[PDB]
Amino acid sequence: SNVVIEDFESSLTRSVPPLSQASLNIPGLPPEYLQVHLQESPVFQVPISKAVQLTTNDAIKTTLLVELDISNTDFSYQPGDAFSVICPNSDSEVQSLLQRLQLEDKREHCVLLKIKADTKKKGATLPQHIPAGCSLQFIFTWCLEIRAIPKKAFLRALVDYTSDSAEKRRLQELCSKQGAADYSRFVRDACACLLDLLLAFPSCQPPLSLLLEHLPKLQPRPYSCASSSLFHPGKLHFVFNIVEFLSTATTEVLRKGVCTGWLALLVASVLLAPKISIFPRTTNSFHLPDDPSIPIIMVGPGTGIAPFIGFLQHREKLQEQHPDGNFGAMWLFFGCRHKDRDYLFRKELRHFLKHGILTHLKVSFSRDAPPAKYVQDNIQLHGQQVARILLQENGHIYVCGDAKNMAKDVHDALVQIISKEVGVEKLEAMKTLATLKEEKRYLQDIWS
Repeated sequence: SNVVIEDFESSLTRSVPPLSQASLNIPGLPPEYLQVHLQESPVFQVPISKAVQLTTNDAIKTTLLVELDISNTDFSYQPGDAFSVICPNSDSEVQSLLQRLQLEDKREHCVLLKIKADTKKKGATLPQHIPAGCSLQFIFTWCLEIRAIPKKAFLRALVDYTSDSAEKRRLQELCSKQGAADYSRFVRDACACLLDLLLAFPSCQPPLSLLLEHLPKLQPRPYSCASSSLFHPGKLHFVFNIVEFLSTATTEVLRKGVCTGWLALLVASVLLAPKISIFPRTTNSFHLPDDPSIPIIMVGPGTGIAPFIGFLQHREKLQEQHPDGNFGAMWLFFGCRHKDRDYLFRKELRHFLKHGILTHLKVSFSRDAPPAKYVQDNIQLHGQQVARILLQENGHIYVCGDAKNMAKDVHDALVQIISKEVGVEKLEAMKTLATLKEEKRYLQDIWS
């Protein structure tokens, strides 16, 4: 059976009218500046000691808990801290890209970089994220975000290395004024990366120097500390969903995130310890109050629960040291899709409640058939207690998780709560929350 495409079908490689017949306003070509020669020749490395799948096998998103052994380091952390993980690109992706650039057989050559004597770029400097003299393999694996969506100026540069007339034309369309919609749809929304484009435009043969002028730094990914060193001394836990998304890939439907895809591969045999390189974030503010008598409210749907597991572990240990202490209330608003699939830490939370560490637990299930569906609905149902904690009892509220929408939804809920509870106008309520934030009693750790 043949792949047969009808005349009306547009795609990354094919426009339809009007764009296909349009006069193009094409951006100016970026001035090349890099000269490449291929020469033949406070970071902590910590083992992964444990990994646990927290979700059922049929959960739409797979959530993992990973334990790192920090015992042979001088690394320290407090609950709510974040740290950065240094991750590589997929070996298969790096191989495919080097193969496509006809560079696979030079993968062990050292990349020596200079500025071209004859460049028309002012202020041209060597990219700081490409270590001078490292192997091509090393640079593609560890230094370059090969997943990055090519900008219009990168597409513009690739026009000049594309020999097929229709393919060159399509790339002109994709970087032009007139091709804005097609770029947004077929490149940006589609999450297309360089390899995807080069496979889609087989006649595009760009030089390595051009890639190194456009591919950005491969950034480390931060994770939140999901444990207390009081509770698991010498260990550090973190929790993450494996990211999976639809892309331009022709032979694969879902692509995994760079860091979470790698972590999942690393821990397969632990689920000869695998090791990863991490480093602390110098500033961290998402912390328990110094005064343990102060009541707190934690709002952490899905994996946003992560730092709060660390807060609760910390308080368990603090309480063990000092029974009879004046310890403030601890409220958790947790949300997930299905009680029977992704109710993270269900047993541990039960433990915290049983022992009087967690004062109140309010869990919402957004996809179970019927009741509060999201954390914001449950917060509203307990508005009186929430208002009193924040406004009469000097309390703090913490909101963590991947959605910025979640953060806005929680915010708007609190606005409604303060208006109704104190009986002030929506505007005074909004300014109260802003003053709460200014005083560091309303804290956010938002992940996207």
